Amino acid sequence: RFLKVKNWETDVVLTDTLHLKSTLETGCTEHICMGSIMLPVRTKDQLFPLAKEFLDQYYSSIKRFGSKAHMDRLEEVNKEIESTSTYQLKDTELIYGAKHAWRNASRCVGRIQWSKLQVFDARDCTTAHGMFNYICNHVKYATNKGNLRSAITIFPQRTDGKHDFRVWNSQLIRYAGYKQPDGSTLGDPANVQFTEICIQQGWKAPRGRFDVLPLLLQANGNDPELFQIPPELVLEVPIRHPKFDWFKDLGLKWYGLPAVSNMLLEIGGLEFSACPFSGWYMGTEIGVRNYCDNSRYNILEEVAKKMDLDMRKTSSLWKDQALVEINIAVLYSFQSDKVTIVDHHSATESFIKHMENEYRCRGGCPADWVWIVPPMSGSITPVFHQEMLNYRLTPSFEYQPDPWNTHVWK
Amino acid sequence: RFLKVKNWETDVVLTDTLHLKSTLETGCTEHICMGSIMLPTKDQLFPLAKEFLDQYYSSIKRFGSKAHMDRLEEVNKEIESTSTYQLKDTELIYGAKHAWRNASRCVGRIQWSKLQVFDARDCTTAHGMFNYICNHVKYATNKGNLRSAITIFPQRTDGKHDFRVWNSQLIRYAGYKQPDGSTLGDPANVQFTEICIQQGWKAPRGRFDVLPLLLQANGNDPELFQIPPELVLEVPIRHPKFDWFKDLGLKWYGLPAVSNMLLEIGGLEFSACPFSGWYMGTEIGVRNYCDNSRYNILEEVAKKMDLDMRKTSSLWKDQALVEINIAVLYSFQSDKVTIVDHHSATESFIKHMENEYRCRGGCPADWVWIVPPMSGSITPVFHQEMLNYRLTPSFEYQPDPWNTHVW
Ligand code: HEM
Ligand code: HEM
Ligand SMILES: Cc1cc(N)nc(C[C@H]2CNC[C@H]2NCCNCCc2cccc(F)c2)c1
Ligand SMILES: Cc1cc(N)nc(C[C@H]2CNC[C@H]2NCCNCCc2cccc(F)c2)c1
Ligand SMILES: C[C@H](O)[C@H](O)[C@H]1CNc2nc(N)[nH]c(=O)c2N1
Ligand SMILES: C[C@H](O)[C@H](O)[C@H]1CNc2nc(N)[nH]c(=O)c2N1
Ligand SMILES: [Zn+2]
Repeated sequence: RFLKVKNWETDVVLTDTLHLKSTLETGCTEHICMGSIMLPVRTKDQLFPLAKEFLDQYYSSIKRFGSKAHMDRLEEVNKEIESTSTYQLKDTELIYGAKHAWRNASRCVGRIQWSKLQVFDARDCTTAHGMFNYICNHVKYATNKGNLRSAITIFPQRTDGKHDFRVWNSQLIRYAGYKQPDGSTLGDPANVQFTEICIQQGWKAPRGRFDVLPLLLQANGNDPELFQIPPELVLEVPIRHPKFDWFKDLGLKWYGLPAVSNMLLEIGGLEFSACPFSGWYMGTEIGVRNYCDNSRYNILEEVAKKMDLDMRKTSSLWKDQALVEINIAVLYSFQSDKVTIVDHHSATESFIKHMENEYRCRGGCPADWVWIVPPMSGSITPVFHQEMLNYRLTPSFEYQPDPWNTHVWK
Repeated sequence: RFLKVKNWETDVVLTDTLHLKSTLETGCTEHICMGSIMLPTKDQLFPLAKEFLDQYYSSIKRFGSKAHMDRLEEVNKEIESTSTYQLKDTELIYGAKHAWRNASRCVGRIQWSKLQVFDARDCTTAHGMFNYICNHVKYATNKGNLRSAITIFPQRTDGKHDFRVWNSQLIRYAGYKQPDGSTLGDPANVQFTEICIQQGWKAPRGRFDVLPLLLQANGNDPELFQIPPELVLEVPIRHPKFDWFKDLGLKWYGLPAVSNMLLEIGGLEFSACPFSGWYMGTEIGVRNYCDNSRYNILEEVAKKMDLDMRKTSSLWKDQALVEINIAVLYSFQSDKVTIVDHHSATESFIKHMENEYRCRGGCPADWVWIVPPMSGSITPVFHQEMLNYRLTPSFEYQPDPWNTHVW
């Protein structure tokens, strides 16, 4: 069954056959669409089918489907599962798996880049100190002094779910949030709870507006351990504006490297609960969301005040005006310091080219419109006008509950 | 089976129960979300009629009363012999308001209960339709203090005798392809403009020509009519800060009046049912003015602001976009023509959702449509989870009648 998607700005119509490979469920029904909902131990039984599907895909991509090496590997994986209850991926299969999880990520606008991903195999890691070393090396490699490179570090897979490797941070680099007795927050309000956990575990908090959080790292189901990323490894960009000299005096900065560390990577039925990955920012992530969300740094008031915009009525669009200038400054700052960044026009335009290419050569590109359309200037980016089909392919990155909720303390 | 909806900015969680009353299908499956797709008999009528009548009588808090039953019999008597039935004035007004209440793509529904309904079911001709329409346009315009209205023509019978307004809105601007290869006026209306030419319209060939009405009664051939110019309130577009902005020659009409949809009440089909409210500013400044396939003015506007257009990363498009939208709001405000900005409209919609969850158990809403096309995340609806489902009574799209109608 073929499904059509239309771009309403160009009249380009595309045909999706890839959705027929989708197994996992969307949350939607014939009777209800959950498209705007944020979040809508395996048996040996279910594991070999999942292994088989994955390996069939892998061997098909390398043009060896049904070859002797394909049949033998299926055989070897079967036996390993029966004998040991799990299995180990080859290096080739891990790299392939990790790239495909990225390629399959519906909510990622940056996927044109999917095949250029540096994979760090951390499956020989045994301790939190070992994790910290792996992570520092990833941070250094990915940073590359501002010429950002995409990377993922993959720690050992789940076994019985009692011995998980977890990075407790949501991102490798994030700023502390501090809830004051007067109810105000200092620093990043999104990180209050995790900051509290870090302090509880013995972190001495500087209590500033931009304190880089420590890593809290869980190896082998053990209680997690604190580590401070070497600050010389943390590339930051102070934010200034090309025409507005007063912008610098707001005291804003951001870190160059976006590195998600709380997701779970599924490949051939196996579960890698610690698999931090990083790319580079789209400007709006910092300038719209991090700075301007009401529940985040919330700087709109202060910026419009300094711009002397009319703030007595929403209809002056003082908010929209400030929002643009803040985003201009973010991009100008990164560019000036030669730290890789992409504006939302360029990033969305390249996504459309990617998407079309994926249709022509793969039969589809699952894409989540709610997430792909940037959070400012939506309809002047070409994605707004693009019909998209959202469905779930494996390999995949999934959310997982925060470990402080599930972890059994020793 | 009962569903939670969360607002990620306020941590407010609402529980949706209304969705269990939904009948019609979304286009989604357990395998595939189609949330971003624009368009995804006697035995038949009576369930639909009963279902509707049941909700109507429950709403006037007289459910299971004899008057409720009495109505249920009489409808059933009528379907059995005429193969259709007629709505009472009360049922019609209620159905219309509820089709608005149920429109999951409308941010403006806080207003749903203040809708003036004009019953035009006694209309028989296109001239009749024209008169009803001019009266709607004038009542709704109200010299700039816009009021919500709907005019309802007779219902489908055998579907060979449909009433249709061929225009997509009562008021739109014409579109002309030129020898140049460029487009003059509204590119969205090129085809429809040609259809007007084809039937005798004399076109001024300007950027801003108000289209004529093309009205079909009783499934007869449609006829041309010019809305009296003095009934079409238009706003010239100027900037509170940029004196040069007037030289772009921009204007828009005050009355958004959707005229191509189909109103479904109790299984009955009202193929002509033009309705109108007032604009949210972004509809004009962002979509009408800035869509590449529309008036597409960003290039000119940026040139006049003397912004650096050498690279996307100066955000020159975004800068100009704010300005254009500031100009639309200022112009409507200075002329006292009702308009709402996207901050105010989305704030009011959040308050409306909260009301609907509280007093009705839910509110169907299409995030893709509800979130404005600029500054998405600085409006509160961006952070609001919404459940999308199809309730009846309902407004639906229907195929353009020229593809359908036989001459
Ligand atoms: C190369 C530059 C990249 C850019 C510009 C980019 C861009 C983005 C953006 C803007 C989002 C939405 C995030 C948000 O609004 O919270 C996103 C989500 C996502 N990206 Fe990418 N990305 C890049 C690289 C990568 C890499 C290397 C991976 C993994 C290998 C990845 C996987 C994902 C996933 C799984 C999501 C969804 C996250 C969630 O649901 O919270 N991206 N990306
Ligand atoms: C009173 C002020 C109103 C406001 C501010 C408003 C706002 C809007 C907006 C912004 C949209 C998105 C349209 C687009 O982006 O093309 C929309 C769609 C819609 N509105 Fe409302 N509206 C109002 C009155 C009404 C009334 C009176 C009705 C019906 C009686 C109505 C029914 C609808 C329907 C059915 C849609 C979906 C149209 C489509 O799918 O193309 N609106 N509205
Ligand atoms: C690898 C990469 C590159 C890039 N440019 N951008 C990214 C997303 C990161 C960075 N900027 C935002 C952050 N987003 C990742 C985490 N998102 C929270 C999702 C969430 C929240 C609550 C409930 C849910 F069900 C889901 C990753
Ligand atoms: C009543 C009212 C008030 C208001 N503010 N705004 C409105 C929507 C109107 C006006 N501004 C745009 C227009 N929207 C109605 C037409 N929308 C096109 C939808 C469409 C297109 C193509 C294929 C599809 F399947 C669907 C109505
Ligand atoms: C409720 C809504 O689904 C939620 O706020 C989503 C909307 N779109 C998004 N898109 C991106 N890229 N990132 C986000 O955090 C969100 N939030
Ligand atoms: C492809 C996508 O569904 C399409 O561009 C939609 C997106 N959201 C929209 N939202 C509104 N309010 N109006 C529109 O016309 C659209 N277009
Ligand atoms: Zn859906």
